[PDB]
Amino acid sequence: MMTTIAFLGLGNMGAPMSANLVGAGHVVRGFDPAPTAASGAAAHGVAVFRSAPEAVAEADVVITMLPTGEVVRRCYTDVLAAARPATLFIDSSTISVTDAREVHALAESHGMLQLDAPVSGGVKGAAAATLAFMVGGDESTLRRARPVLEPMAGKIIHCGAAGAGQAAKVCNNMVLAVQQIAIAEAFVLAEKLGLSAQSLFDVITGATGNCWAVHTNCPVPGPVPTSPANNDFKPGFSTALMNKDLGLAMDAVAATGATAPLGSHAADIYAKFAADHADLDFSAVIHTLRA
Amino acid sequence: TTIAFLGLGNMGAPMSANLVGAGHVVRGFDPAPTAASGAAAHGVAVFRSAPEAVAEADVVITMLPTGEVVRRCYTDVLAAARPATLFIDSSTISVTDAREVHALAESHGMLQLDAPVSGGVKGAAAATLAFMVGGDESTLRRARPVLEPMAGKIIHCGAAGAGQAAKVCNNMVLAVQQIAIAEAFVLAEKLGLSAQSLFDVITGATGNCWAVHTNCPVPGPVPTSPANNDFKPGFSTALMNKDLGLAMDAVAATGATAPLGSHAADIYAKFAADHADLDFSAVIHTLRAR
Ligand SMILES: NC(=O)c1ccc[n+]([C@@H]2O[C@H](COP(=O)([O-])OP(=O)(O)OC[C@H]3O[C@@H](n4cnc5c(N)ncnc54)[C@H](O)[C@@H]3O)[C@@H](O)[C@H]2O)c1
Ligand SMILES: NC(=O)c1ccc[n+]([C@@H]2O[C@H](COP(=O)([O-])OP(=O)(O)OC[C@H]3O[C@@H](n4cnc5c(N)ncnc54)[C@H](O)[C@@H]3O)[C@@H](O)[C@H]2O)c1
Ligand SMILES: C[C@@H](CCC(=O)O)C(=O)O
Repeated sequence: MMTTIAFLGLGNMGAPMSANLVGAGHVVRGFDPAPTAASGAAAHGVAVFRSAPEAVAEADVVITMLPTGEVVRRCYTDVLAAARPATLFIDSSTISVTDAREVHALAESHGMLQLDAPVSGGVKGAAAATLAFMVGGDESTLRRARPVLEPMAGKIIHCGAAGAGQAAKVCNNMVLAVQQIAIAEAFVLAEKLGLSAQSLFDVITGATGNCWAVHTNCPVPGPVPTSPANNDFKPGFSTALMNKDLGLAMDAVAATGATAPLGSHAADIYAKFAADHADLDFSAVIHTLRA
Repeated sequence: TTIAFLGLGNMGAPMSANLVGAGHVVRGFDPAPTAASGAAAHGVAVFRSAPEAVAEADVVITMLPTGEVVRRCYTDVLAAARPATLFIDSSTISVTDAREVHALAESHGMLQLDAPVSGGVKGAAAATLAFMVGGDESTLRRARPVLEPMAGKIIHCGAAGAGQAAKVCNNMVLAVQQIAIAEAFVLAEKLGLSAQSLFDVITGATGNCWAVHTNCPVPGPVPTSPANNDFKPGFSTALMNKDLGLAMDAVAATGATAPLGSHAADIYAKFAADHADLDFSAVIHTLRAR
């Protein structure tokens, strides 16, 4: 065994992430207050503990993979004094840039190294060890973190100072939401103009409007058989998750005083769509555009 | 092949020169003397009226500003044309006007394509224009030898109107992507994320598109992008505003819902009132107006 890693949050992402660490030869000290999550992690080789302070107590690294910034803040407030001095904390939760910098500052005030390393790839990315880690913090701290991150990761990219990981991801996902609606709008307009879906696909994908939202995640069935449109809009990337990321994008915009017209319009659209269609893929927003 | 070329402006001139360069007999007409003179300089036999230029032609190409002008041109010249003369409209006009002129042309025993272009004056001179073609496939096959000399890319979009539909749908997406990318870069700046960091991430992730990887609206990440060169077009706000207007005509006509597309249209219409002469990526610096 190489490093002793505490993992806090063994959910849909945390469990397959923790399993890959166990496979790579690490001792993984898990905690999750949902007992079903803890059991599933235990089955794949994680040492499950009674409380989060117990898990972090004998750990060289501490990964958190949690729902929100409020949960990360409270987790940190609980566990930081329990951890040994100069333990490496890695938050791979998707939280706000304001929260990330608060919890980063908190971790350093307790004498701990701290990175924000939010991920893209979903549960499939998590299990196959192909997640993109977008890291913020010190360059030396990331260098120390790499042997832990590499067995979970397809790509590791340093974004800047603390919170830059969260900033990088939330800017990209804001763009992605806008693209996904914009592509849906185009396909529906083509439909009404008598332009075939296959033809619009071939044009856009060979021209300047090409992007992942069309080439991989095509919102009409046919042109890309692997896309969610061909499987009843089963995620994939859920509307619930995109709505959450767009909430954090709107938080970032509100915090900075920025102006993002189309990003905010996309946030308003997905917020309404999430109310009734949270369980569908975010490409399904196309359904709002048909009378 | 003898070719009538009607509209010898910024696009029509270099296109016609390329056809002369490929061994075609190009007959021309433009109501601007400077346009006609400069066309005559590179081998086009200019004529005093459009019906005159059309008379001895196997093919008739229009590169004109609007649908009203293409419609009027067609009615001025269709009687002067021989039967089975191939008409190609490379003007960018609405899908409604495109299908109207197609029907009108084929009623006179002509073969007609809509075939608008992407690539600008740069692509027109270099002969790398992307023709997106609506019409019959056998009519496109006949058109290929004429199109090849002006084109780097030729794509059959469908029946009459599909060419105009395909272009306007893609450029609507482009306008939205260009603004979305510009929002991402100023949000990143205010969050203390460098331009180069944001560029590296987005270009290797789901958000990647031409609007960032080639037309990056901040200077540095892509040295050749207009942002590094006082926002010299490139692809102007004036022309993007022109293409979005046509998208809104299409949305109005079909009764389509296109909120982001329509929002991009409003932004660029307002932006074109101040900065029509700048590249459409310059929209980044008019965001604080909203
Ligand atoms: N699933 C995806 O598609 C996806 C993709 C990218 C990013 N993310 C992000 O990853 C994060 C987690 O995602 P998930 O799908 O695993 O969420 P999840 O709800 O499945 O898992 C979160 C887990 O954290 C546990 N938890 C709560 N408080 C805790 C504490 N104090 N200590 C230890 N554990 C605690 C919960 O019981 C739960 O099991 C989220 O922030 C999400 O935005 C998810
Ligand atoms: N310039 C570009 O970057 C570009 C790129 C792609 C497509 N387009 C499209 O191509 C079309 C024309 O582009 P342009 O840049 O050459 O415009 P332009 O204004 O430079 O040229 C149009 C020419 O047509 C002439 N004209 C007007 N009425 C006429 C008639 N009845 N018969 C013959 N000629 C007539 C005008 O005098 C003018 O010289 C437009 O619809 C535009 O949207 C332009
Ligand atoms: C558009 C056509 C011709 C290209 C060219 O002439 O360079 C082709 O690519 O097949």
